[PDB]
Amino acid sequence: HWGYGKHNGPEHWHKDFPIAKGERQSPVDIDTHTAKYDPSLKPLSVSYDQATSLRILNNGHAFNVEFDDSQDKAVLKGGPLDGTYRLIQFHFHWGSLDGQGSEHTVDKKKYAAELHLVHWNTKYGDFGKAVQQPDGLAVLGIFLKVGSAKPGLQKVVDVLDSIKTKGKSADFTNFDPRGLLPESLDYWTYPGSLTTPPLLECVTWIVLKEPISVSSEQVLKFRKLNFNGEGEPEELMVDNWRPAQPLKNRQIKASFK
Ligand SMILES: [Zn+2]
Repeated sequence: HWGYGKHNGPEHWHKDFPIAKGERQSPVDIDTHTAKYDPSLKPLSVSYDQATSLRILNNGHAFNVEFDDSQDKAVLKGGPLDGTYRLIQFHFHWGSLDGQGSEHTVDKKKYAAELHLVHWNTKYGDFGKAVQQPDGLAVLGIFLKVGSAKPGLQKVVDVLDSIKTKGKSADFTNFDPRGLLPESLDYWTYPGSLTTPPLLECVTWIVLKEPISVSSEQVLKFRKLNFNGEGEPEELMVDNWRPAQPLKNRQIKASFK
């Protein structure tokens, strides 16, 4: 019964998931004055031309746009990564107000929302085995600010009414996730965790420096989603973000000077 409410939010998660107080928890604050350029990094390779989206699902915590991950169709490689990571889903975290909603922060700045493109390392055969490994996942994180509309997000926004409540899903084929990326692929990277229970420490984070802009109308439609199931009291799906966690014995590396 974890969530983001008044009595089950992030500060309670440790009771059922003790790794919430672990050594490699996410998100973190990205201090641009201490992150160091790493010349050993590569450019990222984002290969989404063959991506096959399937479905969108309201899981009661966010919504996931799900992909066919049974072949190397949409993969992330390069950067800090060894091997090939397949896109399984993306989702967002967002606020009730434009001044909060992101999970990572940059010099303590909160963005309006954050996009997570979740990928798993093909050497481990399936997602569920990957999350048991320190290098099982690679999550591409992208900040959202409110400004101009993002055209490539509109198809997502216009299906949200069909998945208002927990447990609803809808067909979601032929969505191109390239329409969610900013121009630059400059990034910060560090080792961390899933940001929801079970909070497993299996993630290579790759957080893009350049945010994307979404419109106030787009964000407002996200804020009409519900945490609750149909026929239950309405609880708006807002403020579904975990705050920054202690960096501990980690370094954040930058791909750019
Ligand atoms: Zn996430």
